[PDB]
Amino acid sequence: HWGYGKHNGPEHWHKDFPIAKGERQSPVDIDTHTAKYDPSLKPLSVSYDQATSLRILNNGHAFNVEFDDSQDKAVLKGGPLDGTYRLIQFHFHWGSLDGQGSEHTVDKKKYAAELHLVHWNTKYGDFGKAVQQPDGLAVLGIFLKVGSAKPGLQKVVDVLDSIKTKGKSADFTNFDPRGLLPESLDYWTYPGSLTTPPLLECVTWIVLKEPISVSSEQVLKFRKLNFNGEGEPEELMVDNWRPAQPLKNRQIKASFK
Ligand SMILES: Cc1ccc2c(n1)SCc1cnn(-c3ccc(S(N)(=O)=O)cc3)c1-2
Ligand SMILES: [Zn+2]
Repeated sequence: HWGYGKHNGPEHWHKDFPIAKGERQSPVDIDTHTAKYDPSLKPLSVSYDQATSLRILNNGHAFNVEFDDSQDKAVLKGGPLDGTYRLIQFHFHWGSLDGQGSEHTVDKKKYAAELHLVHWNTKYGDFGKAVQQPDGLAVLGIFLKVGSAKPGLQKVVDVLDSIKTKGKSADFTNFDPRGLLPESLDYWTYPGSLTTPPLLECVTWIVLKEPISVSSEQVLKFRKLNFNGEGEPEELMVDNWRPAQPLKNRQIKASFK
């Protein structure tokens, strides 16, 4: 099965998922000088006040914080989007070292980690249908750098010991994802894909310019998670990121000058 090791990592994925070599794969390098301001883009609308978190799950690749997406409770709208996209889950990608971990890069700079808030277009009725459409998902990407702690991240960090291994989950209600956002909602946007198998080309990427800062202790706790199941030899969950893919026939747009 696919993963992030030498024998099953990103360079192997194309054998089971040929779209890995497609026309709109993610992540990409964001060349800041080549991205163009699009004055027609609208401010993002991030409406998370009624968000209902449910559960946190170690799925063997990352951990997902899952939300109730059976009503319009936490939605993303505006920006490059038409219509309403519901938050289904968030998760992170991160490195074994502070100098790597992000999936998108900025002028080839790698951040320590990257948060993905995953939303699906309500016109398609459910997430499974949405991923089959070119405008099915909107993923809000936020970079993490190591410095001061992020207070809004700590509740996530503290539950990780309870989901150390693949397949473990824990109740995770009443978590407010607003605490993971930076001050500014300035962003870059481009059409892309899921960054793990099945690599479907269904995502409008919205990547925030401003990173959030997390502490060395916070990211160290991410790196104590395991890819393996309980009762299996330990494989630390680190370096669960796909590298930058070719931009091909795409233009990255900026919401800001
Ligand atoms: C282990 C694992 C994780 C995720 C998925 C799957 N398996 S298989 C079914 C499915 C459908 N979408 N999707 C998803 C994949 C990637 C991103 S990201 N990283 O935000 O582009 C968001 C959602 C997954
Ligand atoms: Zn992701």
